[PDB]
Amino acid sequence: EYPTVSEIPVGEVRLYQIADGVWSHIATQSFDGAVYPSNGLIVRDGDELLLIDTAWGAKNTAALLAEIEKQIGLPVTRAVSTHFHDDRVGGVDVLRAAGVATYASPSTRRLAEVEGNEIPTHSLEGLSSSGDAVRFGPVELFYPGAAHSTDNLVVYVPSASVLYGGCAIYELSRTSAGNVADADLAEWPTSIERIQQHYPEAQFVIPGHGLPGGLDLLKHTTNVVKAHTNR
Ligand SMILES: C=CCCn1cc(C)nc1C(=O)O
Ligand SMILES: [Zn+2]
Ligand SMILES: [Zn+2]
Repeated sequence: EYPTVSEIPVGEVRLYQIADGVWSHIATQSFDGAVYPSNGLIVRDGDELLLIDTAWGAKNTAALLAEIEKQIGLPVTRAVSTHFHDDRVGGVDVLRAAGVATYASPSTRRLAEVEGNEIPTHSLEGLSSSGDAVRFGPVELFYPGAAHSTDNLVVYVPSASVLYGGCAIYELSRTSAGNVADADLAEWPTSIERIQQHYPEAQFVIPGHGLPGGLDLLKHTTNVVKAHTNR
């Protein structure tokens, strides 16, 4: 079964095999007085691994690398952060010290700098406009437009029809928007629609936090977001 928040002490990381050569990583972290789970992705990239997002902090990200070495045994050589918040770049300095080349879009790198968060080394070109997509090893990177944040990316693994939605996608059980300080509530439903249009055959959809599901997570997130706009 998919690991849940109460099963992972802060500082430990679980790996979950989704398909051949595709894993999610699950960690936990405190935020505003509570502990939350958080998802990232690992994809086999030939003899190497591509990492999508840190495990939300330096300690968790170190545990992530150790679990990968123990369970998979291939080197993590590149990482992509899908926006500038700490559950996505927190741990970049550990990745860099371990030998991982870290990447994000120019906007994400800039917003991380403005926020005082860790900054991926390398800029991803070709993602500056809504609807832009680029290839990056075994995945496609997609910028759907502003949603959870103005810079948020999603990631598709064609070999397995896996869609990693990041924090722009909510889990089914999450019924309130919660913290949306950096969100663009007006654009978020439109951005979700671009994800739907671009990946209509996604069979496994991973939210930024919580249990994976299917394409139903997209309408579910629009429902939550629009309900927040009404009142
Ligand atoms: C779900 C957790 C509560 C709010 N939150 C904190 C962080 C790092 N990320 C989020 C988010 O909503 O994406
Ligand atoms: Zn975020
Ligand atoms: Zn988040």
